Amino acid sequence: GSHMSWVQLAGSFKAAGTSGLILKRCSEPERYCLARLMADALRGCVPAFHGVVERDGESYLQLQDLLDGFDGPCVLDCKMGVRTYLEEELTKARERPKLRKDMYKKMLAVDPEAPTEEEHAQRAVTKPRYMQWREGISSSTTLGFRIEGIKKADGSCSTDFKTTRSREQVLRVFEEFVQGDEEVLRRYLNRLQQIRDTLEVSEFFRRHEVIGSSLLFVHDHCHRAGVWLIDFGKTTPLPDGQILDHRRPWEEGNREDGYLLGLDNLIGILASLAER
Ligand SMILES: Nc1ncnc2c1ncn2[C@@H]1O[C@H](COP(=O)(O)OP(=O)(O)OP(=O)(O)O)[C@@H](O)[C@H]1O
Ligand SMILES: O=P(O)(O)O[C@@H]1[C@H](O)[C@@H](O)[C@@H](OP(=O)(O)O)[C@H](OP(=O)(O)O)[C@H]1O
Ligand SMILES: [Mn+2]
Repeated sequence: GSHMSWVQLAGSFKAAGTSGLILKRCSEPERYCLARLMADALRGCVPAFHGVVERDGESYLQLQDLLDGFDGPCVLDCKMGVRTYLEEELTKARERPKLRKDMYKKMLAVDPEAPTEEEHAQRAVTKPRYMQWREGISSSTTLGFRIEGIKKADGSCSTDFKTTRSREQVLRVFEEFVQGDEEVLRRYLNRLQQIRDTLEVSEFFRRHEVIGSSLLFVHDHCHRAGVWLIDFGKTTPLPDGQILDHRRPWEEGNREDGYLLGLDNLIGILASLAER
């Protein structure tokens, strides 16, 4: 039905006036991206963007609610890329680090030996360091994506995936998510194949570094299934008509995100699951 229904039953999102719409807090990178995307090959692969509206003296993107077509939708959010932070974050952590004490606590929680003697003494870490560690204990570094969360229309949710890393561990999460619905799985794979084809010819995609974006998988008990790209908050245009291949390894300076390495691996896992 609607994402705000799930928010209620379960805060960067707000109920929209119009049926089948949702409001997301406006950010300049994301607004720029969605405007370009409505004119791009990737138009059909992203939520419809209708413009910006003011609500309580605040800027919101008016988006298609992707859950609107579904009867009690199941949702899985997959963070795409081998890298999950911008290169400019490495620069700022070198010249002027913002010691994040929150990121220290989670890291200790998951691995006590993970922080350095100095990080322990600071009780704090830089964002890039926290983000790189998260990439290595999840599937991000090796497969180029990670499962972030599953939501169900009752209000039910799990984000308990920070150590889901192996190909088989990831397959077992998708196995449990689709619950033996062969039609949903087939529809997911058909949609991902058609998304890969669109990305490989997209003018937007070859000209932009896509960091921190997700693939949202949505299905219901009527076997309806959809996948969309979301979250263009960290998607930045390359300078002077430079382009990325989105498969080759990331080395500081080359701005590569491994986005299609992730999608290739994600398609392979779903095709493997379909043959079980
Ligand atoms: N257009 C949409 N329609 C329906 N649900 C959506 C839509 N966009 C986002 N969502 C829901 O909101 C969640 C968060 O989306 P998104 O990543 O864009 O926001 P964010 O505030 O940047 O979050 P994060 O910091 O986790 O990346 C999605 O995983 C999904 O459950
Ligand atoms: O999921 P987590 O392990 O909790 O980490 C969070 C997650 O990677 C994203 O939500 C990041 O936002 P993004 O950099 O805009 O994508 C958060 O970044 P901050 O807003 O905290 O700086 C980070 O905290
Ligand atoms: Mn985000």
